[PDB]
Amino acid sequence: PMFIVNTNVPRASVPDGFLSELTQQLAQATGKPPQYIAVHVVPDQLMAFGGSSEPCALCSLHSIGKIGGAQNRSYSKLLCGLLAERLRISPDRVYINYYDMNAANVGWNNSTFA
Amino acid sequence: PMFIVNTNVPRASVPDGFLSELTQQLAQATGKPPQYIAVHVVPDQLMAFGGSSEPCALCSLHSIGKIGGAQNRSYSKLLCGLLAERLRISPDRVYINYYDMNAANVGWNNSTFA
Amino acid sequence: PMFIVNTNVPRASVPDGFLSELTQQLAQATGKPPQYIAVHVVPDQLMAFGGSSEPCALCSLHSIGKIGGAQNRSYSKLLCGLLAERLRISPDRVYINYYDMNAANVGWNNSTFA
Ligand SMILES: Cn1ccc2ccc(-c3cn(-c4ccc(O)c(F)c4)nn3)nc2c1=O
Ligand SMILES: Cn1ccc2ccc(-c3cn(-c4ccc(O)c(F)c4)nn3)nc2c1=O
Repeated sequence: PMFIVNTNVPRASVPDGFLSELTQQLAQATGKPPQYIAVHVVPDQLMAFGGSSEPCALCSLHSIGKIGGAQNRSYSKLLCGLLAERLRISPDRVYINYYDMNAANVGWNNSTFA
Repeated sequence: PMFIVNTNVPRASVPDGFLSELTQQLAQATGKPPQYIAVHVVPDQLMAFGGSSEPCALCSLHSIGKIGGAQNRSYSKLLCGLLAERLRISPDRVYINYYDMNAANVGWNNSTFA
Repeated sequence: PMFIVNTNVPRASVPDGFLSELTQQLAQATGKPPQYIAVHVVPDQLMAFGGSSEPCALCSLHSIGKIGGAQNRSYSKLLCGLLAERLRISPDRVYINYYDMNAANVGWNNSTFA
């Protein structure tokens, strides 16, 4: 899986260990080994949510499977929770796009997973 | 909705009011309250368009509904106009990926919209 | 088409002719005209792959057609090889998401490609 967060929160407010915690929590949440989890945190972004420049985040989670109605609610509770607690971002200022990728459409190690 | 602009135009050339202008214009274009519009502008990018490093933009608009053949042609005109006037980017150097997102694949406020 | 690379490799390790090389190689690989190929490289990113902060990349290729099982494996070999030779990133630490976009969902110069 691959989780990306873009945020206007400054780099110095991202706690040490944040990418490790995300790796670990997403491994548990998706059922995928942590070896397969990629994480990407982009701070200091020029962005707005509802025309306000208060802290916000735009995120995506791509996974081959493990995407759906109930699961995405669960990911959103987990991920909004972490962004609120570690980055101090209110949950109603977070968007997360979920993508169920077909294995044939995911390249890795000179090939694809199909 | 979620609107993102990646561009090689330097940060100093992005006007301070561009995010708010995009928010308002997108709110009218989509018929959605401004509070739910998120906008993200990423300047100083290392990019090329047609092999040229003249100013260009790679963009995306995510939305639950309000996406489709005719609406997207309308959006391209609105967004090329804004990018051309505010960022001085030629409209034939602008790409916009449109995404019609399922409500169950959009997380917000600890849940999804489904 | 549109090709993006996000990587933790430093800005200084990106060869000067890298954008041009990606443009030329993707034209050959997809058969699309080079005038319509956009490339985007984002270095110095805070990211982890498999819990590790060794060099990695998260990439995407959007195209109207020319996306499929066999082609994606060919693209992966081409692009992973380019990232290994030019950015010294191991292919086993690269993900590439492929997107077959509908022509009506790709905006360009005040319209779409539909
Ligand atoms: C009339 N009305 C009222 C409230 C509302 C509240 C929210 C939305 C809404 C939010 N998205 C959205 C945001 C980010 C994304 O990344 C994404 F894919 C989709 N699309 N629609 N729409 C409405 C709406 O249309
Ligand atoms: C023969 N011929 C002629 C003109 C042309 C003109 C344009 C394209 C074209 C553009 N995309 C594209 C760009 C950005 C995206 O973000 C995306 F999703 C898709 N894919 N194909 N193709 C052709 C083409 O194939």
